[PDB]
Amino acid sequence: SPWFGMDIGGTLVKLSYFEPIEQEEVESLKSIRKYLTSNVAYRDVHLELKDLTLFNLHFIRFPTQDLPTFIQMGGGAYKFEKLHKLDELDCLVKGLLYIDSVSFNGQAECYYFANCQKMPFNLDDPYPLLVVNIGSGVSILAVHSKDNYKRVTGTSLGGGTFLGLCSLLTGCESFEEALEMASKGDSTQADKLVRDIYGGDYERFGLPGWAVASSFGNMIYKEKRESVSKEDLARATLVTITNNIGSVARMCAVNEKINRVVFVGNFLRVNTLSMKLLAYALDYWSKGQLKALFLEHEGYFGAVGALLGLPN
Amino acid sequence: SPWFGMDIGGTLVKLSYFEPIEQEEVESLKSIRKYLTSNVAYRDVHLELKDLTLFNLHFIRFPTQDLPTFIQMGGGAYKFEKLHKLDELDCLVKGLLYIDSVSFNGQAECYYFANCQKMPFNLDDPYPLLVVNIGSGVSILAVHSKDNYKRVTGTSLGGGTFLGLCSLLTGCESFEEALEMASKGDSTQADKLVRDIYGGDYERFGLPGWAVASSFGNMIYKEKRESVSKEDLARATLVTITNNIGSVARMCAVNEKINRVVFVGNFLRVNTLSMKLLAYALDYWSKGQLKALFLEHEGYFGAVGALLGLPN
Repeated sequence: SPWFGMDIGGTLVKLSYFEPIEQEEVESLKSIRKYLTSNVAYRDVHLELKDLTLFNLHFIRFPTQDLPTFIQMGGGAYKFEKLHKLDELDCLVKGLLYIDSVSFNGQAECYYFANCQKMPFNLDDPYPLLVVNIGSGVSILAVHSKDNYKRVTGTSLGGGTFLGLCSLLTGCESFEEALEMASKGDSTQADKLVRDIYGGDYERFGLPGWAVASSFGNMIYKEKRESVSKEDLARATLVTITNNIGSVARMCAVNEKINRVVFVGNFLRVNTLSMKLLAYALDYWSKGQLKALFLEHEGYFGAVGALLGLPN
Repeated sequence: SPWFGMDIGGTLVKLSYFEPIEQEEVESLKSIRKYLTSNVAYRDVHLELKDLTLFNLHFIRFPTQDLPTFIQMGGGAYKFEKLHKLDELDCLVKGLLYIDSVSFNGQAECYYFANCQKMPFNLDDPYPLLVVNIGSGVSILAVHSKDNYKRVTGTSLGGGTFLGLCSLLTGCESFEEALEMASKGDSTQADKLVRDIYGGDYERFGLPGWAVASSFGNMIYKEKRESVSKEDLARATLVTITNNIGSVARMCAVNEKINRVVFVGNFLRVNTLSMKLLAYALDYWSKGQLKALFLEHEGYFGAVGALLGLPN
């Protein structure tokens, strides 16, 4: 009766719970969940939604290893049996539409960066819609209605491609390590810009000097290979990923004739930096004809999408 | 009067010469060019073209440093002044059309891989045409006629991106080192395949298990990080590049409604392996609706494109 749905990845579980407005039972349940969370201590409450009717919504994440403890209290779930599975993407969609239709407590679930500061975007009649899911790789979904959507393409250069490389480039233990490393790096030391070839704008084919002519182009020169810092390659690594994703997304929006491109995925959660670089990139490839949109509950959509398949 | 046009890059010069059918002067010129080439000794003659009227064509390459010696006998030319420049791409186009219109001594200048072995392709009415130029980066040209064409997009992941990385991944001194390294590597040790997530085909969104889910996806696991050989990453590096290029090219062919996609660039010269991986990739993204085409004089087109701007 306490309604909920879990997003089970290979390292983490994302979960949404509906707190109805018995009382003692939920409380004691809440008390020992407080135990475990304060164990972990050695923004999830920011995204709580109140006074919403559903025929509160709380949002939490915790290691998959912590999950079996709750019994006494996607890709990951098949190996945790050690329930009925549901397609992450189907749950991503159903979940996404719901929250965006219900708003964020009278504020907007969808937003973008104006240029840069963040600003909202009414997305209440969202069809059609281009959803770019960035996990280890990227899958692009063209959504036409609540009951129709399909994966029209993808790229193998996603999150697993960035951390995968930076770990090889930097010895970085974790993702946020690479992020904050990237956050301090400068890509131009690694990549070759347009002006690195022509001295300036390639005006003939409408190319500015500041565009990236070659990812890691300057790393063919041992001179500059010794001269590049860990953080730059961390930075250099992420730039390429984002720029390529923006390019594919833009080409997709053109072919599928969709003007709204929202980015999601477990990859977008820890830092807004990932988000901004996509925003700059989609801006460049669509030449401003496309804005990038993002969601505040990015990461729990699968979780809630699982919540609404509940059988009664 | 001995007509010729040079392609001057930052490391090499590509040059085409028209041997008309005086005789002593060309001979002695030829003799001391034989000197220098036999100095270097410490397929260019295969591409010679004979009995062609032009209102023989010989094809040669040599280090830019060797060039000034000939006086007594693109990007690179501006720094060699130490003539009138001409846009490499304009010369690429003019050069390409010419040779493909004139055939290859009664054999085909254009070919593709049948599936894999190589087989020819009549390309005598080539408009429209998608030319994918892979240098340090990739520029895609949509050609509509001999006098009309424009760069419709590009990607920053080209040759400079591959050697750039492998050098950082492998300590490889040169390109052919990385190539033959790649030639011995296996990418699956680095990248995460579809089946690495679902155990098999993702049949729901029509995804086979053997597709690459994440470039270097398996390199987030230190286990597999120690377990990957230099050659695989060399291999792993090239796969991603080719697959991304095929994807962009395919999306471009769709939007520009061109069915013929030919690949060129200094990057395609040393090995057919680069070529085959593009052929497999364009095959996958267009689902066989597109074949990849290649040229036998790939690399001298700029050179000859410069030959036909000669003023008289």
